[PDB]
Amino acid sequence: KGSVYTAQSDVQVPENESIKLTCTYSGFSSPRVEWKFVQGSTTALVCYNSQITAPYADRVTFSSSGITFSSVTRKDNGEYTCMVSEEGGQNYGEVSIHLTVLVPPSKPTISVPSSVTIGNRAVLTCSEHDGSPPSEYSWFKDGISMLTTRAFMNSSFTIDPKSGDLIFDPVTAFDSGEYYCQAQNGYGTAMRSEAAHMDAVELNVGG
Ligand SMILES: [Mg+2]
Repeated sequence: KGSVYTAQSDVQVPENESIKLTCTYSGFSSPRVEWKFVQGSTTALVCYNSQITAPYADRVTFSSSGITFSSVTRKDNGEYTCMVSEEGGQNYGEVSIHLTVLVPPSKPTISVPSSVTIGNRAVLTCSEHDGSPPSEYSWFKDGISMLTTRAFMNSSFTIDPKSGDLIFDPVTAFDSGEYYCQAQNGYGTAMRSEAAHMDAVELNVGG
């Protein structure tokens, strides 16, 4: 019959740069090429009847071998599906391409409670929302990297690299110290946050 394929189904490209989403096909004579963009629940047509649609006409150019973006932004992340059909609908084929627009992580912020009551729970947060793909996190206490393997077994802590949560349950006097974190996503350079000190006392905090 007729096949439809792509050179790269997982495309990564820095923000603001040009990129061509390729879609090759063979076995067609009078093909109708269409493209759709899926992000979450939103479904938009980029190309209809071999023609770039209105909302994309200002930066997307059509060609029989794929669509070229003169520039992409983080808002373009998602999957693009190239749909090729022989005029009449007898022969059909399609191929999906996931686009990831690269953006290095921004300086993350941290939430470290100045005072916590020993025996209770304490969650220190670390995050940034600009990185693409999403950043992973790591923590430090008084300059020591908490995981390299734990920096010390003397604490009942847990760290979730994906959310960035540093969890102390229960918190002990030993957990008192200066903490800061860093975010990285394999692109650009890792960024560190500001440091913050946490004091662990014996009685209830907050009066
Ligand atoms: Mg913002």
